[PDB]
Amino acid sequence: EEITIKHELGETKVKKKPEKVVVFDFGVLDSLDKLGVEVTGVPKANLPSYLEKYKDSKYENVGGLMEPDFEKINEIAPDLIIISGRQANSYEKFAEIAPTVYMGIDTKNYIDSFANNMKTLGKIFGKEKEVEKELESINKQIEAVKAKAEKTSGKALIVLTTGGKVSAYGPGSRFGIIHDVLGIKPVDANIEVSTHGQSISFEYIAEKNPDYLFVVDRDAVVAGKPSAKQTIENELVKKTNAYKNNRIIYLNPNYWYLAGGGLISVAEMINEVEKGIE
Ligand SMILES: O=C(NCCCC[C@H](NC(=O)c1cccc(O)c1O)C(=O)O)c1cccc(O)c1O
Ligand SMILES: [Fe+3]
Ligand code: NI
Ligand code: NI
Ligand code: NI
Ligand code: NI
Ligand code: NI
Repeated sequence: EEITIKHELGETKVKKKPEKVVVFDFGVLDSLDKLGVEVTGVPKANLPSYLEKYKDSKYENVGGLMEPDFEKINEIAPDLIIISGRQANSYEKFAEIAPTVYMGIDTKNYIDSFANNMKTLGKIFGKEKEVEKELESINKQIEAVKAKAEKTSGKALIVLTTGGKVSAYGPGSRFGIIHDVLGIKPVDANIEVSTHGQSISFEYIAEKNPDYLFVVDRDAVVAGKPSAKQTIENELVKKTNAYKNNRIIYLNPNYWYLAGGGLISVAEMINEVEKGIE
C-alpha cells in the first residue's frame, strides 16, 4: 500500500504501515509513542528523559542524533527512516539505505509545519483520527494560553545557556512559538534567527529588562551537566524584573532542545510556557 511523501528534501515512496521504522527526530519519536506505533531503532545516546523507555533492549541503537551508525542502520534494513534538521546534511546517506522522510519545522509557520508532519504520520501509519484528536487538543491549549497571555502584558526574552555563554531567540526562531503562537510579546522583535541563537552579553539582558526570562539549559542535555541556573543568575541579570518577580522560567531542554515538533513535546512546551507566565 505504497504512498509518495513530498518533503523539504525530495519525494519518497513509502510502504504504508512499515514494519521497521528508524527515527532520528525525538518529536517524531514521542508522536509515534503517543499514537501507539512501534519503532525499531532510535539514537539511544541522546534520548530525552521522557523517552527513556526507548533505551530498552527491544529497540535497536542507531547511534547519536549527530552520529548515525550507518552500518547498523543497514543491518536493520528499515522500511522507513525519519530524520529532521540535525541530519539534513546526511539525507542522501540515509536515502541510499532505505526510504527516508525529512520532517522539519518551518519556524515561520510553526503550527502549520507541525500539523503537516503529524498528518504525514497519520497517513503512513493509519492514525489519521488519532492524529486529528491530538492536534485539536493542542489547539485548545494554544487557545487558553493565548487568552492568559493577552491579559496584562510585559515582554519576554528567550535565552539558551551553553559553556557559560548565553544566546538569544525571538519571533520566527527555533523557540519562536512563545511569541509567534502563544501571544507572549517579545522584548526584542528583531533577534537574528540562528540554530544555536544570537550571542549576547548579560548587559543586553539587563538592558532589555524583560519581564519574563525563558531559559533553555543546553549543557544539561548535550553534556549531561546542567549549568543554566549558575550561568544566568549573576549581577547583571538580578537587576531584571524577571528576576525580581521570580519569572526566570527554566524550560525543560529534554522537550525544548532535544525534541519539539511532536504531539507530546508541543503540549509539554505549551504547558511550561503557561506555568511560567502564571
Ligand atoms: O545542524 C545542527 N548542528 C550542527 C552543529 C553541531 C555542533 C555541536 N553540537 C552538539 O554536540 C550537539 C549534540 C547533540 C544535540 C545537539 O543539538 C547538538 O548541537 C557542538 O556543540 O559543537 C543542528 C541542527 C538543528 C538543531 C540543532 O540543535 C543542531 O545542533
Ligand atoms: Fe544543537
Ligand atoms: Ni555499530
Ligand atoms: Ni555491524
Ligand atoms: Ni479537527
Ligand atoms: Ni548570523
Ligand atoms: Ni516582588
